[PDB]
Order: sequence, then structure tokens, then C-alpha cells
Amino acid sequence: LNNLGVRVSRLEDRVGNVKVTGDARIRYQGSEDKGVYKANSKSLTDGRARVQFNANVNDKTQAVVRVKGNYEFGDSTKGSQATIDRAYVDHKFGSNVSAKAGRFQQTIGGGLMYDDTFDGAQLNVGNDKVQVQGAYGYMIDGAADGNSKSDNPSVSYVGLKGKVGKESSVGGFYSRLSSGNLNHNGVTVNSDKQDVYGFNADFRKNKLWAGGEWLKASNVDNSQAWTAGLGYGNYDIAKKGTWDVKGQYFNQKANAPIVSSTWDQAYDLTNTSNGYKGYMASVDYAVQDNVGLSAGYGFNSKDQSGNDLSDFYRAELNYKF
Amino acid sequence: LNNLGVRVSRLEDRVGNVKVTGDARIRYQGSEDKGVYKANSKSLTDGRARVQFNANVNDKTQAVVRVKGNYEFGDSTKGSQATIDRAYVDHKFGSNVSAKAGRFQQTIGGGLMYDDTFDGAQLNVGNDKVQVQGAYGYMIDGAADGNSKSDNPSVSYVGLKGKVGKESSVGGFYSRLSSGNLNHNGVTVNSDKQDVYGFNADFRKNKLWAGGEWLKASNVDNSQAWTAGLGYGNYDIAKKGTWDVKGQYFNQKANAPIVSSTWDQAYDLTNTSNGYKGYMASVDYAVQDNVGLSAGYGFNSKDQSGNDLSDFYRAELNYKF
Amino acid sequence: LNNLGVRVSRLEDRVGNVKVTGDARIRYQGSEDKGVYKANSKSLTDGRARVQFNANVNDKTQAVVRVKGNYEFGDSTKGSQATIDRAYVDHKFGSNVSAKAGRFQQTIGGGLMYDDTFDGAQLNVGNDKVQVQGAYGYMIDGAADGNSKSDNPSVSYVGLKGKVGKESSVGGFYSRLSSGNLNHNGVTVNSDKQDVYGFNADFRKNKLWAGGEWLKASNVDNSQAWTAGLGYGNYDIAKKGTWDVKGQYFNQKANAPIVSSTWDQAYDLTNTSNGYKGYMASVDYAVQDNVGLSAGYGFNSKDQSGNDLSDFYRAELNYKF
Repeated sequence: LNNLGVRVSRLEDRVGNVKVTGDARIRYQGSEDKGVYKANSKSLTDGRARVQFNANVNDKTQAVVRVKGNYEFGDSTKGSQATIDRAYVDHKFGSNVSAKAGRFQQTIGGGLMYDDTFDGAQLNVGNDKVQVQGAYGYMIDGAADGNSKSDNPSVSYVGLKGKVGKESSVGGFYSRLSSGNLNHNGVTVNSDKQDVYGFNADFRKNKLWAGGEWLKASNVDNSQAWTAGLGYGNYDIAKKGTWDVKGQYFNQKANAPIVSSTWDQAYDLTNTSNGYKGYMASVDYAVQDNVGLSAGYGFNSKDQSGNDLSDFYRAELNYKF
Repeated sequence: LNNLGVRVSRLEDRVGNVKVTGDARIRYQGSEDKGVYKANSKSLTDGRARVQFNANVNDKTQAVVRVKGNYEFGDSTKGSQATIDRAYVDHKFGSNVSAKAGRFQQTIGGGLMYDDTFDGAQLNVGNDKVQVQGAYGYMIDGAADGNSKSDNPSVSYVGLKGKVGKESSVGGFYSRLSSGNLNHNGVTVNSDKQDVYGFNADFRKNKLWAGGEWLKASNVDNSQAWTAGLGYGNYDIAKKGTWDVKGQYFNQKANAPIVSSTWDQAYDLTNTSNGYKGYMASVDYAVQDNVGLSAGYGFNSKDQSGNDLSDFYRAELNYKF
Repeated sequence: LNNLGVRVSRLEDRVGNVKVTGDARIRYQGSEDKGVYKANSKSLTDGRARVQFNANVNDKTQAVVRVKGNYEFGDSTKGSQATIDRAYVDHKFGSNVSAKAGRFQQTIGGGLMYDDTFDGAQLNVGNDKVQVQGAYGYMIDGAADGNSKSDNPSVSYVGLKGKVGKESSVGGFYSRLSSGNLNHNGVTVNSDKQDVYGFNADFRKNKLWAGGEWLKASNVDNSQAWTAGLGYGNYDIAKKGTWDVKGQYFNQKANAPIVSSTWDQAYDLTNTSNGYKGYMASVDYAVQDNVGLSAGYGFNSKDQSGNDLSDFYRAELNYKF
């Protein structure tokens, strides 16, 4: 028993404050019309490998550094360059107040508008039912990609979230964006300030999910965007046999601010100049522990004027380390 | 005893599923003529640092992510880029069948044609006496570098390996390459379908080794290539004092497909227009545990028409950690 | 207990020779005149994340591989590319002789002339009170950035460091630079050989600190550069509540070689065409364990001819993993 203890103690020397996690993904995307996912083609098979380091700076602060690498199956034009996707420090100023600083992931509202990289600061105040999240910074991925410091609109976001029921939650959000460059239909246009505001709901009872979100720019005409979805399943990547099915509908207008949505819709501000309106059915199945298989079929895609867009379909495998 | 276990649990809370290995290399290469290794010069001293993360997704699957960085001693034009060299998932479908998916390392035959990065899928059926390996994908390195997905020649490879006696192994392979752009003597030229079939043998007894390989494209004339080598030693980088010496003759014709050979000759389809034929003597010595000094000298280098080529020589330090 | 013993051994299987450390910095720099820190702007808010893998090749050798990623808050033109900052091997040939090989950090003398990346070899002979350091290689960062191998000036450095008390140490250094391209005021000018020689001294009685450094090129005229500073504090980033204040003065002539100094003056060989002469006050405070807030204000900046220069000021937060 004593010797074993010593053999434990030596391990305590080698292990540090950094825990290494990560994930891998092999994805296939396709559409009935060329150009939706890859230029001058109607298919795209790619892969991604992310390695994350969670470091315990001390007992009240932690940092996260994520290194990602994307590649296409057969694309040898350039090497799979490694990029720092996440680099931020998280502080716990008590049992309620929390803070984040650096390049982290921000979700503007319910994720329909933005659920991706964010350069700036974030604050969180709330115990168990009411949570106020306040972020200040700049968007990175999505239609806000390719902009410089002077040309990148600054987001001031405040979001209220309330826990109604056991695992159901409602909420709202109010964001203000300064004038800056945004990617509309493949061209960078300098847009004025916007006052986006929105509401969302997510009711989940015993393997039945019903979610919805509606956002609108206060000072921009025909700029609202909403989504509504239902689903059944108990998906969890860490347990075998856990599946999930869901069907949702997206109706977003021409001027609706959709930089990089959380959902796997193929049409957003970057792709469409006259809105998007259509359904999408997604299926997930944990084939093994920490190995999940996802499929998705987006159909009935149309513009806001009835013009018929192109369908799309995805199939991906995600491995969690 | 309960406390000790708690300690172990804390270690299991921090160690995770990712094991970090890696290696480093300090290499010098030279030749008697300019342009063999570095443009407009006859020497190249460089270094490489690779860090590999091996993650146990579950009992029957693991993933590998390798971050590689090359640099040249004194070259400060660009920072040492970090590139995702390997990113793949390995599945064990029982005691015999195994599968690989993603960006891995493929060895087409004995390694003379290609032993390097590969984007696609691999399926191994093993019996500890006879092994079958089938790969479908794209070459990423060597003469296949600089190609897009629409120009990269797809490879469909099937290889058999028979373990004759103990530690000795023979084998063969048949591969089909689709039409695509290949780098012939620095010029990207489009080539039609090719059928590369070959055999190899590797007889190791006591401390002596004798190997050979022969491959040929069925529908292309003047594409036959082969190598034959003899060596003596017991090299193992993790064991100090283990040495090794070998001498091998390479004879590859003008149109022989040699994308990225597993050996260290400096002439493979990318810097030759009329073939290669010559000897190469290599020496290895584990100076310390996990440290190895390798040297090589390639001489009698000639084209297939009798015209002389440039001799070359290498000296490298490999640190394994 | 046998069940526990199997677990602990498993940990030793999943814990290799690589220990992962790192740091994360969030920095703000600014000046009263545009262009000191960023083009056409008098401010720069950036962040950096470094992850270092310290390996143990064996009991007498150890390698280091550092992956560094910089970004600017709001700059989305390019991803935060990961660069291999350090990649080298450290050998320990007894209790008095040590060596390094690869891309490491070199401090030429006291660091006023250069303390940054270095490609080459280093040898150390130390009597535990008198140390001799000899480095042969190339500069990679600072005014030597953007140079190829054929243009990078080779550096042959021999430095001596003696201890004259409990903490106070004096020393000197002699370095030889070959002909090469160096960045003077944004223009890459070719310069002949230089024979830099210099001295430095440091005294750390109690918490007081008094440091100084002088250096000059033997053949070039108007190349003398010196710094002298005082301070009081016990700054240790791993201890909460440890503060530090200091104030120093720099006097750098027009042709004084300041490639990448170890101090934080905003003016060096890359920014100054007629030298620099001014004061700088720095403050450090470890607000938390492994967290530190640093501030700096450089004022009275002037050319060697009396022409006024801009005043600079910075504030940063450093977290050690």
C-alpha cells in the first residue's frame, strides 16, 4: 500500500494543469445545384481535427487554447494549416459572476444569428433561473469574416435567459452592431448600425423537444428571421444507442442579420440575396461511445419571393476524445 | 485506502484520453551539384518538430492528430508553420478486421512507389500469417503535391503480405491510378489511368537483412522500377549502442511512378526526366536512448542513358519522445 | 487493492514523457503618434496563446516544442495561424557542460541587443558561479525578420557571466556578425561584418534592483547603446500580492544594433533612423496566483539630435498555465 502510494506521487510530478481533449469530424455535404458548398461543384467531402488544452491557472481561473486543422479529401494544394480557434481566459468571481476574455465562442441569442468565434469580453450574472450574459467585442466567423479591425462591426450584446419548468427555458436578447463591412451574397458592403432584438423558447419534456426563435433588426425594413422546430430523442454522444430525430423550419428575410447560425442550414447572409425559407430534417445516432453519426436533409428551400432554391444534404461522423 | 483511490480519481480527472508523443529531427543534406535539395545551392540544413496526440475514443476506436513544423536553419522569411500532418480515426472491428479513415500514412507496396500522407479510407484483414490491405483515396505528398481535388489522381490499392518463416515477409500489390496531374520534372503534366503492379521481399535472419522490390505500370512503357539492398545490424532507437549498416541499389526508369519513396534517394519523378540508377550506403547508430544518428551516401548516380548525375549525402539526428 | 494497482499502472501508460505547459497574454499598446505599434493607428489590443511541450528523451536529454498563436482583437482577415516558436533539443553532458540545438531563445549579453528566437547551436560551461556561453547561428526575430538564409547575418557569440554576491552578477560578451541584410527604419540594408562587444551588471540586494548594460560595435561609428535602471519589488507571478516598480533610461545611437531587445521600449533598429533616448517606468502586480497585471509608460523619447519622439504606454495581463 505504501509503495503504491509512492508510485502515485511520482505521477503527480509529471501531470500538470493542462488537460488535453479534442474531437475529429469527417463530413460530406451535397446539393442539387453547384456552388452551395463548394465552388463549381455540388459536393464537398472534408475533415476536421481539433485539439483543446484546458489549463487550470488557479482554483478560480482557467484558460482554453484550441488548435484546429481542416482539410479536404484529396486537396493537396496547401497543407492543413493549424489555426488557434479558441484562446481565452475564464474567471469565476464568486458563485454567480463569471467572466471571459479573449477569443472565445459567443452565441447571440438562441444561435440563429451567431454561435461562433468572438474577440472581446463576456460577463455572466445569474444563479439558477435568471441569467444575464453581456458581451462586447467583434465577430470573426461567418459573414463577418475577412474584415479588419477598422472594418469589423462591434457587437454590444445583452441576453436574458429564464428557466421555466424543469429543463425548459425561455429568453430574449438585445444586440447593437456598429457600422461596418458585412458579406452580402459574396460582396462586402458597408452597413450602418443595427439594433437587433429577439426572443427564443426551448421546451423539453421527456424526450420531446419544441424550440423556436424570432429576431428582428429594429431600424431595418424586412429584416426579421425566425425558426421553429420539433424533435424526439435522447441523443448523447457518450452513450451507445442514443438517437434523435428532429424537423425544423427556417424563414429568414433578405436583410435579416444571420452571420453564422448555430443550425446546419446552408443558406444565410453570405449565400442569399433574397432571403431563405425552407425545412430541414436532422437525425443523430451514437453508433458507439463517443462516436456519433449525423445526417441532415434540407428541402423546400425558397427565396422570399417564391423563387425555388436548391436542396442540400449532409452526413458526418464526430469522434469525441 | 479510500483516500489513495480518490487521488487516483483526481489523476483520472486530469490525465484524460490523450497521450502526447512526438519527435524532432536536425538534418543536413548535400550534393555535389546545385538544385538537388535546395534551389540554387548544394546544401540544406533544416529541422522538424512533430507532436502527436493519440486519443482513445473508446475501447474499439482511437484517433491520431499530428502537428508538424519544419524550418530551415537561418531562414526567417516566414514563421515555422504548424501543419496537421495526420488526422485520422482507427477502428478495430474484431481480432482481424481494422479500418482507418481520414488523413493517414499509406505505404503502397514496399514503400518504393509511395509511403507518405494519404487522404481516404483503408481496410486491413489480418491473420498473423497473411495480411490483406485495401485503400481508396488520394495522394497528398511527393509528386502529387500542388494538385486540387479535381486533379489529384485517385488511388485504389490492394496489397497482400505473406509472413514466410519468422521475421521474413514477402508480398505484392496491385494499384489503379485515375487520370490526374502529376509532377514530372517540375512540370505538372496530366496523365491517364495507370495500373501499377509489384512485388517485394524482405528476408531478415539473425542480424542480417536482404530486401528487394519490383514495380511496373502495366499500360506504360519504360515504367519498370526496382531496388535491391543488403544490410547488417540491430538498430533500435530506444536502445543505446545499437548500430546498423546497409547498401542498396536503385534502378528506376524514366516513366516509373515514384511519388514519395520510403527510401532516401534524392531522385524520384520530380527532379529527373530520364530515370535514375545508382547505389546508396546508409548507416545508423543509437548514440543515446531514444536518440539516433543516421548517415547516408548515394553514389554512382546515373540516368538510364548513361549520363552521370550528382552524388548526395545526408546526416541527421533523430530524437524520439 | 489489486483493482487499484491496475488503475495506477494504466495512468503510467497514458502519461508519456511530454509535459504540457504554456501561457496566455492579453496586451494593449498605444502611443501619442500614429504608426508606432500599428500602421495608421495609435493603438493595438492583441492576444497571444502559447502551448509548450517539454519532453524527456532520456535521463540526460530533453526537447522543447512550443506552438504560439497571436491575434488582434477584432482582426478577422486571417485566422490566428499557429507557428512553431521553439523547437530544440537540450543535452546535459555532466554537471558543467550543457548544449542546445535547434530553434531556441538566445539572449546576446544582457538582452539589450537581442533576446529572441535563434536558429543554431549553443554550448554552456558552468562552474556554478562562473558561466561561459557560446552560440553559433542566425537571428530569426526583430530587425532580422524577413531574411533568407543567404541574407541572414550569422552570429558567433561568446559571453561570460560571473557572480559577485548573493544575487548580484556582472558579465560581458563579444559577438561577431557577418555581412547580411538588416532592417533599418523599414528598409532592408546590406551591412558588412560587425564586432559587437559589451558589458552588463545587475545588483539585487534585498528587494532593491539596480541594473545596467552597455554595448558597442568595434568597427562601426556611432553604435554605442546603453541602458540603466533602478527598481524595487519582489514580483513573482506565482505568488498573489507580489508587486514591483521600476524605472530605466535608454540611450541608443543611430547605428546601434538593437534587433529584438529584452526590454519593452517601442524604438529599436526597426523604428529609429536617428537613435532613441528616453525613460520608461514599469509596474507589475500579481493580482492572482499565476496571473499578473503589468503596465508601462515610456516618456521623454527623443532622437540623438534632440528631435522629439512619441510617448508610448502598454498594459497587459499574463496567465501562466
